Amino acid sequence: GGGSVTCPGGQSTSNSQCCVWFDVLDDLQTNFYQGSKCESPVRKSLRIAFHDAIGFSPALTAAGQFGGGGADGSIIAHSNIELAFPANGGLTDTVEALRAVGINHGVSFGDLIQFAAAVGMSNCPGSPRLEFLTGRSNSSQPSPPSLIPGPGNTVTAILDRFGDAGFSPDEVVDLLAAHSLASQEGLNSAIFRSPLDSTPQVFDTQFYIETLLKGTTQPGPSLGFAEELSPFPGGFRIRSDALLARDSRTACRWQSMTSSNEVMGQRFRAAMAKMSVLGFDRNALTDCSDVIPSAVSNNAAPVIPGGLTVDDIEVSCPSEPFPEIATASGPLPSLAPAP
Ligand code: HEM
Ligand SMILES: *[C@@H]1O[C@H](CO)[C@@H](O)[C@H](O)[C@H]1NC(C)=O
Ligand SMILES: *[C@@H]1O[C@H](CO)[C@@H](O)[C@H](O)[C@@H]1O
Ligand SMILES: *[C@H]1O[C@H](CO)[C@@H](O)[C@H](O)[C@@H]1O
Ligand SMILES: [Ca+2]
Ligand SMILES: [Ca+2]
Repeated sequence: GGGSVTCPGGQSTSNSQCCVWFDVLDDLQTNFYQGSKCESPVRKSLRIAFHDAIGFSPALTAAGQFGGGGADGSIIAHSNIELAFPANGGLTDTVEALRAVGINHGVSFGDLIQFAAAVGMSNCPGSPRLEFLTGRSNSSQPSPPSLIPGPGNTVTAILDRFGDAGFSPDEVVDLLAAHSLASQEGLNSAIFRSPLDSTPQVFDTQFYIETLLKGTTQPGPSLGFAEELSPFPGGFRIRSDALLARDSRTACRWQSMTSSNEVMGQRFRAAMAKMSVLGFDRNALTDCSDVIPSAVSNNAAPVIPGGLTVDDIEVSCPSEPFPEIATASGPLPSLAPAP
């Protein structure tokens, strides 16, 4: 009930509580995203959205311990503690930028983190319009350690961690679609911002396709932590991604994610919707999704690049034949570092 309202700025929204977010939106797009760009800040933001929310463990709670508050913005309010975690390196600068936006505009760290991620993705072509709820308390307790899955973890360990959090193997695969807009800076400092897929600025299925290709080249002088050979020069491949793409428990869902950008988009949206509210009752929050702008549509079709073919794909789903995917001519492409 209530009805649509008009904000002070003339914008139309579903609830009055959404109005303050239009100010944050202008701030982020203007400053943080340096003109609504899809570069490092967007990737850092998405990474932070995950690392804040994932600090939620029903298992710890069942053992009589604090299991973490989930998407409570603890990674910021307790950055001194959480940024010490193995998986939270290279986030400090982004955390400080977000801390200031939240403090000034007066929005909670929890809400802001999920907001920034949704807004950031709208700057990258092909991205779906993520759900955005507001109303998370700004208060939090530091996240317990060892709750973030690591690149060197076995699939069994990764599935267990996510399972505890509330995600099925299929959902973990869906969640990894975020690596379609990713690079690494801390695994191998020798090759700064080496992309995970051939399109670090396009939310597409390229990540799922290329991760299944045979690893043939080494991007840098030496291998970094949890690094595997990749298919293209300049490209990077995380061990956990390589394993998940080929493990019988996740192989078919991963393969199903290669030919359809639309299917990928909603799967990621649904999985993200659940992650963004870990540690909260979504019914206690307010839906402000209409604040999130739409992104440019991706008209490029999925493809096996560089002259490689299905024969270069290490098909891991025994029950389904690899989908029909276009191929290309020209040589093997050299991937430039993500912007
Ligand atoms: C299942 C396990 C997952 C593992 C082991 C994992 C691991 C990693 C690692 C080691 C990096 C490189 C960090 C660096 O050295 O700069 C990375 C990057 C990234 N990850 Fe994941 N990740 C996982 C899931 C996710 C999820 C669920 C999301 C968000 C919805 C996400 C979003 C990102 C983004 C956007 C980057 C790129 C950062 C950049 O370009 O700066 N990841 N991830
Ligand atoms: C949220 O908490 C931080 C300290 O953890 C504080 O600096 C900030 O002003 C708070 N934000 C709001 C909206 O009260
Ligand atoms: C991709 O394109 C190349 C060159 O046309 C073929 O060799 C391959 O079979 C696939 O069609
Ligand atoms: C091919 O060229 C790109 C830059 O255009 C590099 O990033 C890659 O490592 C390889 O030298
Ligand atoms: Ca948290
Ligand atoms: Ca991509």
